[PDB]
Amino acid sequence: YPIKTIVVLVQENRSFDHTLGWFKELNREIDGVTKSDPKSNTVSNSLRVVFGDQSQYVNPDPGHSIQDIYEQVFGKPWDSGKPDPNPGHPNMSGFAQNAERNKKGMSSAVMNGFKPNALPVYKELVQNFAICDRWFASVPASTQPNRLYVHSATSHGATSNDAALLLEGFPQKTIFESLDEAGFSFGIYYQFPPSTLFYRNLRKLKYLTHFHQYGIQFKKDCKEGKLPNYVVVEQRWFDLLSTPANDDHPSHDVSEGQKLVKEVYEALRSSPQWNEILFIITYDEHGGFYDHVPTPVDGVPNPDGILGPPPYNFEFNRLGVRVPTFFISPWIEPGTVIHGPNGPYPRSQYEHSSIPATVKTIFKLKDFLSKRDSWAGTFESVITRDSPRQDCPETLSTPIKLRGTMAKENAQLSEFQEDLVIMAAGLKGDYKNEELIHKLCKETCVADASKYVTNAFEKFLEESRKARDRGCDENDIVY
Amino acid sequence: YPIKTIVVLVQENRSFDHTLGWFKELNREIDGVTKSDPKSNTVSNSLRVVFGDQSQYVNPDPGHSIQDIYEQVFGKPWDSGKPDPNPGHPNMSGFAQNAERNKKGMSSAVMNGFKPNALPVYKELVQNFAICDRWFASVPASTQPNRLYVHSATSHGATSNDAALLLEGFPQKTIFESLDEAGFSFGIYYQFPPSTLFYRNLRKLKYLTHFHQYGIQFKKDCKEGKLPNYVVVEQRWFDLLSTPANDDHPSHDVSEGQKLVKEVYEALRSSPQWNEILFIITYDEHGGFYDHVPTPVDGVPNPDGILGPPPYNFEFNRLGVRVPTFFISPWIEPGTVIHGPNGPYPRSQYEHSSIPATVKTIFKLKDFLSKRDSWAGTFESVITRDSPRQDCPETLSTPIKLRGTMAKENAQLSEFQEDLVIMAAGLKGDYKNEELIHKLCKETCVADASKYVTNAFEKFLEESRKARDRGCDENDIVY
Ligand SMILES: [Ca+2]
Ligand SMILES: [Ca+2]
Repeated sequence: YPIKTIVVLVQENRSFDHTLGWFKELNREIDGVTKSDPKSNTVSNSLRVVFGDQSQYVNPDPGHSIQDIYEQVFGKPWDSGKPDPNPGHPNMSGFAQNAERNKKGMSSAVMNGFKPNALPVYKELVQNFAICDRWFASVPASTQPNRLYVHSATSHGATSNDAALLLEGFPQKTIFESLDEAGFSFGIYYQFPPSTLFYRNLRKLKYLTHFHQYGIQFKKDCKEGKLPNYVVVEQRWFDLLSTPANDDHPSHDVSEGQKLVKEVYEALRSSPQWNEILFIITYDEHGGFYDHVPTPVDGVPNPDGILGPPPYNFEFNRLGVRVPTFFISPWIEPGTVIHGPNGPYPRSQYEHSSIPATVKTIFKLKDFLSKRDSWAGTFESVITRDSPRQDCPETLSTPIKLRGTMAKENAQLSEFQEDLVIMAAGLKGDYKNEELIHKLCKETCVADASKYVTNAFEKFLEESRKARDRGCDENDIVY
Repeated sequence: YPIKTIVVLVQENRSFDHTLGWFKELNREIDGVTKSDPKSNTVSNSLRVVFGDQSQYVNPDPGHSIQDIYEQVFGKPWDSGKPDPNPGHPNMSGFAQNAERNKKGMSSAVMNGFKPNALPVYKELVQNFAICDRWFASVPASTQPNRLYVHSATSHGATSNDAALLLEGFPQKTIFESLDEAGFSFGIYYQFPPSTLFYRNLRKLKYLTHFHQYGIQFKKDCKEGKLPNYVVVEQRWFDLLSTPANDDHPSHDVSEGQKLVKEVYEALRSSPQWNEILFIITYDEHGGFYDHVPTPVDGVPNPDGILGPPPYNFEFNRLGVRVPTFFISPWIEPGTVIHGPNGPYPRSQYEHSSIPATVKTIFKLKDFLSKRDSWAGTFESVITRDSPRQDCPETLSTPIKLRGTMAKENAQLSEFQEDLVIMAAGLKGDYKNEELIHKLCKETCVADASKYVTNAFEKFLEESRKARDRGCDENDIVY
């Protein structure tokens, strides 16, 4: 098997239709959207909102909590006094209604997708490599549970961005540990204190050495062919005037995400390891933007038997919304579209747990991590060529600035930013300082919060390095 | 949509570079040629033949059979004992070598293009309307397969000018039938017994009424604004001293083709239907003249699953050579250059099948004819204006006649002329007559053969008229 290096990049809050649905103009096999027979949702006197291609580079932030996504997929709001966790008929009819409930007029942005030319990096990559148009988010919930699934095939009961749980760190076994036990290498290249540190086990001294600053190490390791077997690229989630976020989370400029993907792809393409690389791009969840494919509700297993917190008490028996997923490798036929899986079970689906599962399949790891990656589809069959393609694009099209626009910066911390701030302050003991934590979470600007997070993270790394130099046990966490 | 009338003219045997490559002087956006960084081919001690701009109005006849074009595109001769049908990436390095193989010294004419001033009509048109510099002939083969593709999106396995197959008529469904089934009108205006009667279905009594003599009917229907929805103009392929061929087929005077295009354009421009007209000019294939753009060999589908005849057993998995293609309409911006398509598939290309595919797209016909037009790019997006131009040229530059030159006329029948003679003789039963068909094909002058063809075709039309007057069924063919 030719794949010895697997790269993973997880962007933020975009549905498959919203991002790639108008790419059906460029490949009829893509389960996207059309203008002649368009998709639509109804807002309730009653209005029909048709799915169009007028998405802008800066968008409002639709609802993407478990309750919002419940309304989006089932077409009726959640009612904690009349809890209906398994209504049965996911018709994807509530996106516009939930959008209007969250913010008047937002159903326009929720029911819009991008023109392919507005995402030229994605245009070239889709036309030259592979995508999956049946890849669902692991959880019909927010950011962090899905991100936990990406590298652990579970969220350990989490259905929200509970900052206390993330500060404590999630204790489940990760794919990094499976790889390390099987004798394989891994590395996390971060542009900012990364979300993978929400895994408790990655905070051990033996695994902190696998973290490397992006910019110092990434392009270097690409150039000299020293990339590990499993490389994770983590980006910037704080949106500052001095440094824009590049994670595609709404209100952030998606052109910055295009630039990030361009840079990563071009670094991997010129690497001596290009002929042994499989590069996977996905989105943690759909961000509340519309998609027409009903979320699977049948035969979806709970990964570990842990239920979600009240009032929802989520059983993890239904998947999230379709997200854009890209497979990039010289061993892939250009223009390939992967649909649903063939096994390992009749109700198997492609989802975030497909990444550990497939990793387990490619490196012949002993065990699955949970019931989810044991049940999820594996996409190793996307590697079909007898020899690697030699005329893959070396440089991708440049994202171009719009004329006469103005840069943006959020006033209040987003949930991701607040999660990182609360983790930083729990490491520093400022969390037990009640008024300091309230000031940090509610009364500091985003630039100050980013500085606080970077300072706390650098301090934690300093302490871990000193502990490792003292001869402390490999397996200990510094705090 | 403003286009209600589509007019089509197909000239003979010119490559894009040979005809319009020096037009890059007039529009830098054209993927043509230059003198500072010129194209070249090698002839084997080795010689370098540089592409120049010294084409004359009368040229030798380069090789344009499937084997000749194989050598031209792949840079090595075909070998029926060592058949290598898919050798890989075409480098377009064999034009001069194949030219010298066919006739000593012919690489000069093959490696030459026209000065723009030598084609004034085209010049004006190119600067006042649109061209496509990524429009490939449907087949890397001779005349008739490509012409079959023009109006049917397939050649039904044909890769040669097999006169028996053309006499029998090709039975595939045509764009004419698609239009007639949807209630749309069509008309074929012929200056000579036309090549569209190589389609068997057009020989039915119900469709023979759609054929009109050009001199009688074309300018009349243009003036009275009674042009049907789909208009095909067919010209003269016999080159007589008393009546020159105007199809631009080599050894014929290209100035006559310029005159023909001028006449057709002026008849359409002064028509009341000018504001609803889209006029397409193309060439059936490249004639063996040089071009630098590699022929697409990836993702090209066989239209109907039929293989070419031995020894080549062509799979129809690679396209022919770039040809000049003009889009003319008051709704088109002047000086426009169309490149490759955007869909419907990642490896889609512009080719002759783009004409039916676009027709189906403009008139909203139910079905494509084959996999080719289902896959070919469509160019309805060339119609961009909000209102039709009013200052389009009313008359085009006159083509000048060089002083001191003499007229030309071939001795032996060309393959096109022999095809028409054999069709005429098969209709009359003269093909049964061995000695008489040998006499007609090898022993009669071109004027006598032209008269024979016209007589046979007029008597065929006479018998069809008599049959229709008997009350014969609409769908029958007279023989
Ligand atoms: Ca998210
Ligand atoms: Ca020809």
